[PDB]
Amino acid sequence: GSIINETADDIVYRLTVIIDDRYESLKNLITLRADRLEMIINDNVSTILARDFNNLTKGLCTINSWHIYGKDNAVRIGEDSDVLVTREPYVSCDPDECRFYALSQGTTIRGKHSNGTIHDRSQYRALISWPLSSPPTVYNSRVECIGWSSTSCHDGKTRMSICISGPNNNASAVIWYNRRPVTEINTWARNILRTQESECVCHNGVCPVVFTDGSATGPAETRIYYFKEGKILKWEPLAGTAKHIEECSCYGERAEITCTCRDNWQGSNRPVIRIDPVAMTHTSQYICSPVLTDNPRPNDPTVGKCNDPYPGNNNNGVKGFSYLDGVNTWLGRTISIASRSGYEMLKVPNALTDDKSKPTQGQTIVLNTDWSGYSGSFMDYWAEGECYRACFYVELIRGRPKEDKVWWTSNSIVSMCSSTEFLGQWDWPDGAKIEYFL
Amino acid sequence: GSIINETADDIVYRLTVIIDDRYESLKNLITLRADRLEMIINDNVSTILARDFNNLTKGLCTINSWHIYGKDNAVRIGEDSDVLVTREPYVSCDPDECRFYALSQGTTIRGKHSNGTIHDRSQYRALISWPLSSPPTVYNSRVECIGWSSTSCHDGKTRMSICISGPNNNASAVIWYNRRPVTEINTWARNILRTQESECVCHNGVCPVVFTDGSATGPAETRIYYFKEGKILKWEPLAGTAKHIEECSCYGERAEITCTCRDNWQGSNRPVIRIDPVAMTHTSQYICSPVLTDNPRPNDPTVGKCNDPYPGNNNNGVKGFSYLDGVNTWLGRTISIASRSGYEMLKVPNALTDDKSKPTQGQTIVLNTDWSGYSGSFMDYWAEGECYRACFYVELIRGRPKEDKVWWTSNSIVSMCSSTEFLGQWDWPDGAKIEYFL
Amino acid sequence: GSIINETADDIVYRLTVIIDDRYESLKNLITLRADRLEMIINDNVSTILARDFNNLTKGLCTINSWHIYGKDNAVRIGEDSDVLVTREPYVSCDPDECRFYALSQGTTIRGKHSNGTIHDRSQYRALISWPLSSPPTVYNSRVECIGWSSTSCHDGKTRMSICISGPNNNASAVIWYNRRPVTEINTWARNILRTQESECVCHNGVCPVVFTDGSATGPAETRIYYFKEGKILKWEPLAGTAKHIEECSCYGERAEITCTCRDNWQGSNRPVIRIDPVAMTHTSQYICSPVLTDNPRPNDPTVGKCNDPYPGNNNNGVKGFSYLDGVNTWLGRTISIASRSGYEMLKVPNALTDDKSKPTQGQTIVLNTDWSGYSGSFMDYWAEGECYRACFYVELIRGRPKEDKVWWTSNSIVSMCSSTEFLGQWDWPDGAKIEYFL
Amino acid sequence: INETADDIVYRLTVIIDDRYESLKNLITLRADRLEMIINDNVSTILARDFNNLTKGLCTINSWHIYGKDNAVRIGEDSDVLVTREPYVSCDPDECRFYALSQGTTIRGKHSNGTIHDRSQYRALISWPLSSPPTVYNSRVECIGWSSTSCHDGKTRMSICISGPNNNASAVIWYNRRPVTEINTWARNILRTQESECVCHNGVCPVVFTDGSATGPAETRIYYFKEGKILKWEPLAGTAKHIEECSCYGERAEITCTCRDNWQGSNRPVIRIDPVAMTHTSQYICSPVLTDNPRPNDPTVGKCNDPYPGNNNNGVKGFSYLDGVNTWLGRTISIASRSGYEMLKVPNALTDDKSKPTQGQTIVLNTDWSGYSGSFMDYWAEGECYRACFYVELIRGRPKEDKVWWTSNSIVSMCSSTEFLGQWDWPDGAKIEYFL
Ligand SMILES: *[C@@H]1O[C@H](CO)[C@@H](O[C@@H]2O[C@H](CO)[C@@H](O[C@@H]3O[C@H](CO[C@H]4O[C@H](CO[C@H]5O[C@H](CO)[C@@H](O)[C@H](O)[C@@H]5O)[C@@H](O)[C@H](O[C@H]5O[C@H](CO)[C@@H](O)[C@H](O)[C@@H]5O)[C@@H]4O)[C@@H](O)[C@H](O[C@H]4O[C@H](CO)[C@@H](O)[C@H](O)[C@@H]4O[C@H]4O[C@H](CO)[C@@H](O)[C@H](O)[C@@H]4O[C@H]4O[C@H](CO)[C@@H](O)[C@H](O)[C@@H]4O)[C@@H]3O)[C@H](O)[C@H]2NC(C)=O)[C@H](O)[C@H]1NC(C)=O
Ligand SMILES: *[C@@H]1O[C@H](CO)[C@@H](O[C@@H]2O[C@H](CO)[C@@H](O[C@@H]3O[C@H](CO[C@H]4O[C@H](CO[C@H]5O[C@H](CO)[C@@H](O)[C@H](O)[C@@H]5O)[C@@H](O)[C@H](O[C@H]5O[C@H](CO)[C@@H](O)[C@H](O)[C@@H]5O)[C@@H]4O)[C@@H](O)[C@H](O[C@H]4O[C@H](CO)[C@@H](O)[C@H](O)[C@@H]4O[C@H]4O[C@H](CO)[C@@H](O)[C@H](O)[C@@H]4O[C@H]4O[C@H](CO)[C@@H](O)[C@H](O)[C@@H]4O)[C@@H]3O)[C@H](O)[C@H]2NC(C)=O)[C@H](O)[C@H]1NC(C)=O
Ligand SMILES: *[C@@H]1O[C@H](CO)[C@@H](O[C@@H]2O[C@H](CO)[C@@H](O)[C@H](O)[C@H]2NC(C)=O)[C@H](O)[C@H]1NC(C)=O
Ligand SMILES: *[C@@H]1O[C@H](CO)[C@@H](O)[C@H](O)[C@H]1NC(C)=O
Ligand SMILES: *[C@@H]1O[C@H](CO)[C@@H](O)[C@H](O)[C@H]1NC(C)=O
Ligand SMILES: *[C@@H]1O[C@H](CO)[C@@H](O)[C@H](O)[C@H]1NC(C)=O
Ligand SMILES: *[C@@H]1O[C@H](CO)[C@@H](O)[C@H](O)[C@H]1NC(C)=O
Repeated sequence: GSIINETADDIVYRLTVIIDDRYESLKNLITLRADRLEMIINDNVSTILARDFNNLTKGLCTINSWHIYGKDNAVRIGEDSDVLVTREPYVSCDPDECRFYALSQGTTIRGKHSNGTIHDRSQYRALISWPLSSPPTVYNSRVECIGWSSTSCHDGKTRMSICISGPNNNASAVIWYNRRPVTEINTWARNILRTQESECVCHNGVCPVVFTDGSATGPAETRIYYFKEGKILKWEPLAGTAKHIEECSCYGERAEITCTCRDNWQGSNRPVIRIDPVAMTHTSQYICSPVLTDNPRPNDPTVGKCNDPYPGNNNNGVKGFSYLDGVNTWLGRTISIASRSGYEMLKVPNALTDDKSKPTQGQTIVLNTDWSGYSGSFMDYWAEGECYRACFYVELIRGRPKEDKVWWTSNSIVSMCSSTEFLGQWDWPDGAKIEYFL
Repeated sequence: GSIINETADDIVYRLTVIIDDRYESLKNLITLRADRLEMIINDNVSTILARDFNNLTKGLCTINSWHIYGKDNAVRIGEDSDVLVTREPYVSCDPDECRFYALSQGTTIRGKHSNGTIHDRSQYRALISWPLSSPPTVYNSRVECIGWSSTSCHDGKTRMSICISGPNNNASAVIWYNRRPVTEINTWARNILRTQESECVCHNGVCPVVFTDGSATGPAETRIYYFKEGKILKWEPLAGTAKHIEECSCYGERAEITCTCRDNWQGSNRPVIRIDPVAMTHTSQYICSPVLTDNPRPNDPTVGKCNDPYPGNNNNGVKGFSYLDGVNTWLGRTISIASRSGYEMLKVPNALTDDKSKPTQGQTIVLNTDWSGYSGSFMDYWAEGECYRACFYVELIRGRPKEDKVWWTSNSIVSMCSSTEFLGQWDWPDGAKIEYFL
Repeated sequence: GSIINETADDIVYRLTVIIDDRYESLKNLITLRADRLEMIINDNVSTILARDFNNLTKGLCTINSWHIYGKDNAVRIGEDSDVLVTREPYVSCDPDECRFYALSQGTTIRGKHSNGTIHDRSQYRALISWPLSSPPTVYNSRVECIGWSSTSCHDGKTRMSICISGPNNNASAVIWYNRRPVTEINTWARNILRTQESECVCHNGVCPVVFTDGSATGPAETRIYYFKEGKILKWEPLAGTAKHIEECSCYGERAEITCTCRDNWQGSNRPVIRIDPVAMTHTSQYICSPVLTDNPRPNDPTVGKCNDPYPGNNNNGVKGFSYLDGVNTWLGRTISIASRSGYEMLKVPNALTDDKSKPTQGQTIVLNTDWSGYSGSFMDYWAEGECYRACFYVELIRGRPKEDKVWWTSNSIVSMCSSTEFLGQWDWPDGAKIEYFL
Repeated sequence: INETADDIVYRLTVIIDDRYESLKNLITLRADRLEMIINDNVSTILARDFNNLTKGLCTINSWHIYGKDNAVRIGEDSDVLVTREPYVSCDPDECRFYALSQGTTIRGKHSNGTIHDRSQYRALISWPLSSPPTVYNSRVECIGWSSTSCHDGKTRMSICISGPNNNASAVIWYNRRPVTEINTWARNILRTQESECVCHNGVCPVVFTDGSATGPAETRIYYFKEGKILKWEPLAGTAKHIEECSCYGERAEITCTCRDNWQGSNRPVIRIDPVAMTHTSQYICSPVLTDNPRPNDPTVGKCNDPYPGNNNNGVKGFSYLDGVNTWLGRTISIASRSGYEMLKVPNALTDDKSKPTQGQTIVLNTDWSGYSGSFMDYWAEGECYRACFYVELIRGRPKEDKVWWTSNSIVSMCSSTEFLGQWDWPDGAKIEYFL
């Protein structure tokens, strides 16, 4: 109703939206910068801290040949050195180190007490680990726990070891997490509770393990306890078509835990355990491949068996392993179908599934003239790269019953990892002259 | 008045309004993020530092059996390895590590100096500790202190070690804390200053310790010292009904320390110093039970003495322990009454307070055809869970006096912890074969 | 518009401008301090670890005298103690620590399996590091990797080890990065694949290694592989006017790596490999100087040869080294022109480039009446200062073939670094008396 | 309006300035705050400073046991190294025994003839308190037959003189890396402390001699820091001859107790201000003579010249020289290296007629002693530095000649504020057992 009063409503409104935008610009920008810093700190502060469980994300690498990881020469050195009488060993890793493991027998090899160390079980045996390619010396070995029946594995945070000790009929296991005990299972069938004698594998903190309690030469009760933080999460009686289970050797990839055991009853074809470390579920069967990997065994047939035991040889065998990855599939055996000597790695594609598969390639590890034993799986789960480098060890057993002109029984170790190249093979024996030992 | 000069006034007023208004909304905001950024920065920096004093917040776990914990097989290994001569062993945990302790006699077992290692006090002895279930060796054994009587514990922040050294009549204690010497305490009765010979116990930095200076059998001058940071907060003469005290085996539940000690003056019924480390006070009595846990000892009566001494066998004893916790009460003793051999643990509800209390459970540890020795209390005040798993070591004695064919005395160690399960029992001998040393 | 329009209009304007100048002045500030922080934050965060690839950014320190650094006296301790039988040693530094390295023979000097350690290659040899100046004991010596020829270097981030193993006709290199295998490489001329047997040298992540495969008595196939993070970036075949290459000893001045090798065919002067590690290329020749530094060799002439072997001595030589840095050029060689005997250093201004060059200074390390052997070079790449300190080692072989008294071959180690002052000189014999070994 | 408009633009400007100003200031004064804060809190994540001797001695009313190896005893059946000239140095986290290695075990045939001092096969080693010097525990710092080693609170300085009599050098190490190297200045067994040195705000004085064991010689005080020669002095004061100093710090002063090898049988004494980097010398005045061999104690001793008796001989020893809190150490015998003892001698350094007012037997006169030297754990908790020392127990030769070697073991004590009862601390080797 007059300019003198509408220009005043004009000078105000025209200066508001200025203020109102500038403020909005300052307002929102102070927000974004302060939201920037709050996230910076948080991350940089998270990063000052650490660790998580490991997940079986990657798959195996292509196996074209095997290369040498480690060797302890144990027996050689401790003809003149305080080196522990062990047997039944295996390799395992932690985020930032891999170490040997074995069941110490309580004496040094020269020690007199090393007499009669061929007995598997007593109050003097103990899961110890020690630095890769060092011996089980008196001064360098770390006792992980007491007894004569072990497994161990890291879950990505810390490690879990399980020792079984006791008389034949009254045995327990203790599950150490983070180096303290947590759980003790008691024998259920009271006839030599036993387990893996090689590393276990964990997906997101779940580490299953395979026990057997019962006849070594008949039906037994095997169980697939799933472990997290040493506590028991669940157990399943064994199911599937494996008819006996002993001394499994295990690996994992693409969130599946495949274990490759010994049939000590009628088997000469190895049983196999498939495990889902999430559902906490398992199936089982035997390697199909006609190519018999136990020990002793009949001679390779043309065609084998998937869901029954390969007959011929009963009440015996050796701990062995495989990597069953389709065609990238390699199996491991003694060379002999009689005794514990020689070792090879056979590419036998589709071994798990194909009851007529045969070898396309190989590599000798030990000649069929030098002595050997047990052998199992592991991988550097914390290695770099995009694939899991398949690796195995083999136990080279000197002493009774084979070279019985010494009174002891101990061993040494050889371990190897996959190569994607095709490498010249050597052979790898214990290296010790038994006669030096008299 | 005008409506120009007065309109000016107006346009400035109205604009002034929102300018302040936008000033303060922007004001208030920096303030807010500033304060919000300052809150994260020190919440974050806090997490990066600090570590606190252990408080005995927990009661004890149900004891239903005992699982093997540690073993060293020392005498077995030391038959052919640089293992130290020792005796008076025990265990004590840190926040990050359980270890074995002993009095070293500054010689290896196969060492000529092993000769006359039966003696108890010498210029050459010392408190060593080592990785659990290793043997005490020259190369891995850490000396905490020089002396011939010892205790150690961890305040939850650092560790205290007490050693005593000297001629019977001139002994003095040195108190180490953080690995450095702190307090010294001279003999008061001029006759062998002594202490627990097994690990002490802490609550809020207060670590009590039972001390003794006088006759092996008289009256003696036992005192309770209340330490913290290796410094003396207080000490008090011994009160209560205890005729005599030595070598207490302590342990901590819900803000209270119970030490079962050794009675030489008459003891086959042990005394029990009970301490409160907040009030800083104690109270001694006896175990009422007719299950006499001292050696040598009379056979067992049907009813025993509740707070006096029943002679029986007289003037000699043995170090030793129990766990006193109503129905969940456990005490151990050598099988034998003659001598330091065999060891059992026995479940005796309310044994301290009931003079007719009888055994309701057992677990042989060492049979009565192998040797044993001193025996003791410790716990991992650091594990996780709702309660403390009771643990004890048993000392396993070889050489003099009971095996005189040899010129020396050493020992191994064994230790069990409790279990919530009824685990089957094994025995646990040292292993050693004397004839191998001859 | 009108008269009042153009007045209000000029109140909006003058007040917009002002507000804007203030908005910009405020925006600009809030921005800056936001930026100030993050930057400060990131930096001050980053300081809470870090680790960059090493860069050869310094020349050599002026060498006026050599001074002592390490010695293990290994053999002397070994007389009575579990030391390992070894040879082919070296020294190499991590950013925080420098270790002696060598190849175990899988046995102790006092062990019976020292019988026959004259042999260069078996299934029982391992690369090893251990504490600088202490001895290669079973207990302190950590296997880097498994092989019978090797090398090792650290990029300032982590460390690369390379072990070659297998039969003569089928050997295989494993490359280790940060303590796990990265890559293998099969033999190419199938004649004892072999490499440096002293440390390698990184520049900004590229660590070149020189390998040989083929004749040792005639003309061979030699390659310079270039590793980063244990992965192969490239491999150049040998080039320029060197004719045979063995046992190269390298160092790094300003972004060059100069490696002095050994002509084991017709060579009695030493080949040289100047590598450009950025362009990942090389070039090669012999040292021009008449001061021949092979072994065995001819007496020295007035004039040597820049570009062919010096003839006169055939199918043999020694590992050794030089530092060629202009007038700051020093050489090492045995004093015996016939045998692995004694060791001296001679300053020879421009040894490499002027075939008339003689000594203008010297120093003795091992008198001629003391055995020596393989020499090699290293520098602690991570010392504070303006230049690198040239260091070297002299393996000192004992036993066969030169002392058949014993059945065995081993070594001890001495090692000097350079000094800008002219210091007195001492002799650094092995130390051992073989008599004792008899 | 053509002036009234000005006034409106003008007035709201001032108000916006008043507002902009306020904002700019609070922002500034709030960002700073956070720049400080973080930077401060960030330094709390990092670490160590140079040690200053800011404290005084504790009151010695007796000495308590600290550590003991049992080296000869254990190393009867154990791969223990032959040593001698031991000592003890603390780092801010551990106290380690140090000695001179001889490059063989004690049952190695190689011990034959290890009596000798200087040989290519010697290094300064070190190992963990009360443990013995073993093959697999003994880490090495440098190489040579003469040494001193001390931490400035940031890190360690080991030192080793190697070489022939007439051409020796000292290589000084800083943080485990050779930094400097010095050469003989009178080419005659260049040598130093044989015990631990002592730092103050990272200057670390070391005492050296090069010259005659048997006459006027060239003794020098080098002033170190991070392994560098800031300065060096020649001897001053009234000490006619210095060897084998045993040094200790308190209240920003380093005090050393050395050995006159030439004519003295009272111990000479270097006092060093580490800051002004300047010193003097004299002798302990006390007629409680302290060296060995030594003449029988007189009534009065000498302050500023050697006490006559026994030329051309000595043993390395130490003392705490702190007014009425002075305590002298010495062998019991005047003749050999046997028994060892502590005596309280109010004002030994200044009072030329001071005699005991108390004392403690460390080692019986029927047992071997040897070298002894001052150390102190400058990184203890408290308001005072606990006076500590070690004694070398020499077994073997020359006094025990039915073996062929010369090893030692260690004993070490620290001061107490209590009057603690006493014991004796022998090596414990039974010589017979070797034969
Ligand atoms: C696999 O391993 C498992 C797990 O361990 C094995 O099972 C274990 O077997 C052992 C060995 O027997 C058991 O330890 C024994 O414990 C018993 C206590 O249990 C009994 O008593 C309880 C109730 O007592 C009351 O009974 C009634 C009313 O209830 C009444 O009449 C009376 O008032 C009394 O108070 C019962 O709860 C218990 O029954 C349960 O447990 C049974 C298993 O034992 C089971 O079978 C039942 O079905 C039921 O579930 C049972 O009846 C102790 O008797 C015994 O301890 C004594 O004996 C040992 C060995 O001889 C000796 O070393 C001990 O010192 C002790 O005896 C001394 O003290 C007494 C008091 O002073 C005295 O009376 C004795 O004469 C003796 O004195 C002598 O010795 C000492 C020193 O040596 C000397 O001072 C004296 O002067 C004199 O010389 C055992 O400790 C475990 O409990 C048991 N574990 C479990 C969970 O079952 C299993 O067998 C294994 N399988 C294989 C294949 O091996
Ligand atoms: C305390 O310790 C200190 C520090 O170590 C001791 O001092 C050190 O002691 C040693 C011994 O002297 C010295 O090393 C020797 O140095 C000589 C070279 O130095 C001399 O020559 C320099 C160059 O002069 C010549 O060339 C130019 C012309 O181009 C010109 O200068 C002149 O015309 C002349 O022609 C001189 O600058 C230098 O003089 C300076 O130094 C003197 C001190 O060194 C000083 O007195 C002077 O005043 C001046 O300041 C000096 O004269 C090295 O060449 C010599 O090495 C040769 O000799 C031995 C054999 O015993 C052997 O180790 C070497 O292999 C070498 O001999 C062979 O090489 C030649 C080339 O092929 C050949 O010609 C020889 O015939 C011989 O070849 C034969 O023998 C070898 C051996 O195996 C065999 O393989 C062949 O096949 C063939 O059979 C020494 O390395 C240090 O330099 C010196 N250090 C310092 C800093 O002083 C001190 O003594 C100690 N104190 C005591 C008393 O203990
Ligand atoms: C040494 O020099 C090279 C470049 O000549 C550096 O390589 C760089 O690595 C850092 C990693 O963050 C980055 O700046 C670049 O990715 C690389 N090259 C550049 C500068 O473009 C190497 O890191 C240098 N190292 C040191 C410690 O000086
Ligand atoms: C801090 O975090 C930011 C964003 O998450 C990132 O750019 C940077 O890597 C971190 N700075 C470090 C690790 O210093
Ligand atoms: C840092 O602080 C914020 C707020 O105080 C908190 O929510 C966050 O969890 C902290 N970061 C870590 C990694 O603990
Ligand atoms: C943080 O980085 C800033 C960037 O200028 C610098 O002043 C300082 O060195 C660092 N402060 C701390 C205490 O780390
Ligand atoms: C860093 O945070 C601490 C801990 O609350 C505080 O006391 C201190 O004042 C902060 N820094 C500064 C110098 O303000």
